[PDB]
Amino acid sequence: PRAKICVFCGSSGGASPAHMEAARQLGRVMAENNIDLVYGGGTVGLMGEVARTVCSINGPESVHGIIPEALVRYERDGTYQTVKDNKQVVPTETVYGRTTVVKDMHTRKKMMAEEVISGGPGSGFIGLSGGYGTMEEVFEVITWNQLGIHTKGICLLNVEGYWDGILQWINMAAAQGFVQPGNETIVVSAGDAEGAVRALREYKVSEATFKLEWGRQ
Amino acid sequence: PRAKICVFCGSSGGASPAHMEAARQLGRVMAENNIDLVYGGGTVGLMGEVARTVCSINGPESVHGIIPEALVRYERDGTYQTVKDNKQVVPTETVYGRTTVVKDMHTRKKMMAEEVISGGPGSGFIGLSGGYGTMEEVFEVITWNQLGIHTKGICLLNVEGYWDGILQWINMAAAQGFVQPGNETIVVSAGDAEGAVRALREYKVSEATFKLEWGRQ
Ligand SMILES: O=P(O)(O)OC[C@H]1O[C@@H](O)[C@H](O)[C@@H]1O
Ligand SMILES: O=P(O)(O)OC[C@H]1O[C@@H](O)[C@H](O)[C@@H]1O
Repeated sequence: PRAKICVFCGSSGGASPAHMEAARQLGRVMAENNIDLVYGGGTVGLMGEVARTVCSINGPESVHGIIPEALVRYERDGTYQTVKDNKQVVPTETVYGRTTVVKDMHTRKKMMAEEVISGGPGSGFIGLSGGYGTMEEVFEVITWNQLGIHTKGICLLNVEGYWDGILQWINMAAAQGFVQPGNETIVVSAGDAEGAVRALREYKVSEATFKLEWGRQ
Repeated sequence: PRAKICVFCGSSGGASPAHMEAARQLGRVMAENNIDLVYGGGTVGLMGEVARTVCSINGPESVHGIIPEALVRYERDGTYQTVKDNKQVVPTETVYGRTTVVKDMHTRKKMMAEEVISGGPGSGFIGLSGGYGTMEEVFEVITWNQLGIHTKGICLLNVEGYWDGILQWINMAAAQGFVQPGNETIVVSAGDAEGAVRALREYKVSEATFKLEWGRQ
């Protein structure tokens, strides 16, 4: 079973080019380690960038985008050149990998989650630069890890201190005890693609609990 | 139709007592303005505190907690003294208001959301101090406002700069353009209960879009 990484990132490119560049780099690194890509479909923004790179290196089979019905096209144009049997028009499979269309956002998130959880070793979630959506997804899979629904790691790829505020809040929450001891390590951060992939590889859920309650066992 | 406020906050009390005190104050303020409370049920932490206060001032009818089946008790003890017809044991209704038990977390969030959306004027969501759950909920209803699923405001109640990191990240995201112009005002913040309630009252979704595209219309 190959390793799969779900990369939550923005639908927009971002002001500083370092975000797009980070998308490209993460793409290359994931592609070299034979890591298959799970992302929320589309051809725009950091998502489309990572998809484009990973697919460009390891072919369509290495990328699986999952798009809600509402974001589906019904005409062929530009980056959307591959048609489904139900006449749905979807991102060009040879450039952005395979694309599965689902009815709802809920089943979408659930499906990406599933595809990551069932993935091989080193599987996990990476949070690249994005807005409210990517954040919501990140904290969602965080909550799911917290509920013992999965055992995969979650790593924020910090481009020029973009996630600094969030790490800061995590610190504040662990300090005030709202994030219980042992849960602070659910999320890690990295400054580069290799760091993020390594983070997902070396992650073990029971690590923090081991540290906190082994001298206590 | 009365005004309903959903207050997302931690299941733990927090280190600094200012959090608990803030729960109490928000409770009092909401109760005085005849604002009915929607919260995720339970008797523990800031949630239980706000519930306890609001209910103590305006009776059980003013508080509606919504609890997943998994957090339900089946024996009577302490703060859980009221039994349902299906023998489920639930928070004492006279102290923590009414409690509706639902099967799943999804339908739970959906239901709280529904109860807020259908509420009167001044209805909205308040994010008091909490961990990964409250954050996930906040960014969730943010995403929903962003998707035009509701028109209610979202306000973070900032106790001693607890939400500072998050506001900071929002600033960074709006700066890098990941939070599109006009969406930065989806979430506001306040230093006190009155400020939060006033924020929810005076909120209008179309405010920012009005500002950005009226000289452009
Ligand atoms: O930049 P944001 O809005 O945070 O994320 C954009 C994408 O992130 C996905 O989850 C959404 O369903 C949307 O397609
Ligand atoms: O302190 P956190 O974990 O963020 O929030 C605790 C509560 O927040 C609710 O949404 C949960 O379902 C949980 O009952």
